[PDB]
Amino acid sequence: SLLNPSNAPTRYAERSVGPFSLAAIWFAMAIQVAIFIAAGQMTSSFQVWQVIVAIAAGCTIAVILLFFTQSAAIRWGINFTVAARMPFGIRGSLIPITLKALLSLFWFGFQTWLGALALDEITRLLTGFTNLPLWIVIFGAIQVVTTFYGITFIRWMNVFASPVLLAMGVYMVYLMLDGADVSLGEVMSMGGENPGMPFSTAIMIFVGGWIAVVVSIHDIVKECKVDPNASREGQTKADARYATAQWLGMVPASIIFGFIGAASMVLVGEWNPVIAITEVVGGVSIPMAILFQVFVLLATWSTNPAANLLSPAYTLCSTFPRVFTFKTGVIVSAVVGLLMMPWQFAGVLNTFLNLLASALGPLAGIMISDYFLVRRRRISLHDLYRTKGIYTYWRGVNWVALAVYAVALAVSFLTPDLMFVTGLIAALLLHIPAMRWVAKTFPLFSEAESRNEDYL
Ligand SMILES: O=C1NC(=O)/C(=C/c2cccc(Br)c2)N1
Ligand code: NA
Repeated sequence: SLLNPSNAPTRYAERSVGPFSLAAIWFAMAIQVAIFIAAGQMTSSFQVWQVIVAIAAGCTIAVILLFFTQSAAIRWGINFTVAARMPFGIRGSLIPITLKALLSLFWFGFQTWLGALALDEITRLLTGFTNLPLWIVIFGAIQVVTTFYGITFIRWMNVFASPVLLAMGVYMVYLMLDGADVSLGEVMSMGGENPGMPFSTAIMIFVGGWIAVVVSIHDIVKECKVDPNASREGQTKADARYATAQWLGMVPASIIFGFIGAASMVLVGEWNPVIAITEVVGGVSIPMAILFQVFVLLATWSTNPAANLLSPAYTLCSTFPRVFTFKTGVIVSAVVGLLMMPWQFAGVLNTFLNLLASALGPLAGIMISDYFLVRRRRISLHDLYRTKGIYTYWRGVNWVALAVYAVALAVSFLTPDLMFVTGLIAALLLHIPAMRWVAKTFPLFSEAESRNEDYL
């Protein structure tokens, strides 16, 4: 048995996130430093309004993906790590999942760093003392302790951060535009003086940004509110109501702040708003500086935990269920996380983001296909928590699914500027014949699937 209280399906009465609340999580989750860099650097290849469009477009494809990748977790309260067990093996899933937990972990050390930079700036603008690594750990530590309260803290922190972040940001735009003596419409076309990058690969850079979160949303959305006695058509509006809520959370948030990153770049030559606003205004008081840094901290806190730390936690406590618990998995993930020292990664994000999509594109495709197409949403919780059952395949690993991943990865390379969308679609489509083959050796359903509601 692989079950323990932390890695267990989430009972109907334990669910706490409705559609408005999930939006309140996503709005604050989209407000984060890294989108300044991406959308800023985008101004090299396109002008600001197009970048906003590449953001809105990229935000929207992510949501279309969320609608499908979230549907099993909402209905059945299960993990990401647990859910991968279906098409890949019970252990074979560890292969893509280790790929993915690493990614998740990479973002965690990056943002803890940005957070640390902020806190270190606040202090040295007071105490002149400027030690960063201590502030790194301390922040890593602070996130861990606030992550202990799982989605409960997250949900309360993001609803209050959201408007504050929203206001600090609208203010930010005012300060720039004003202090530069420029209208909104004027800045909107000042960019794009070095074309070459396809607009498709632009959209693909923002899609490739959230793909880790989108693919493994489970760990967030297994907490959303569901009515067990709906129907096919009431379940679909429910999925859609949640999917709609994520759109209204991440789009307007990442459009306003994407715009700020782009604006910074285009007005002053730097993606970092500290610099762009400081110059344009010609210095700022120590208070109003500290503010900005409180923002970065508030903006890092609203994104890092929920998006980067939750999912390796659940990966640990659910693979080694007697060794790790959620809280203990959080401690081990944040330590490993910081010991990856991701702040030394050579390059820029865009190409990395272009990497992230085409690396997990087939993974999202194989999971959507297994659950929706092959099995028709008809799953067995019982077998997901047991070493030997209908998800054990060949001695714990489903090599055919690992085969479909490779093949689909290959085909993905045949369309470099659309890598992600071909690899997903390829994996999606190939899983079907591959699974209709495996079904001749192994069963796709189980009698024990009637105990599903016992868990809930
Ligand atoms: O999965 C993710 N964890 C992160 O921290 C993260 C950052 C990010 C997301 C979208 C666009 C951009 Br630009 C950056 N993604
Ligand atoms: Na945030």
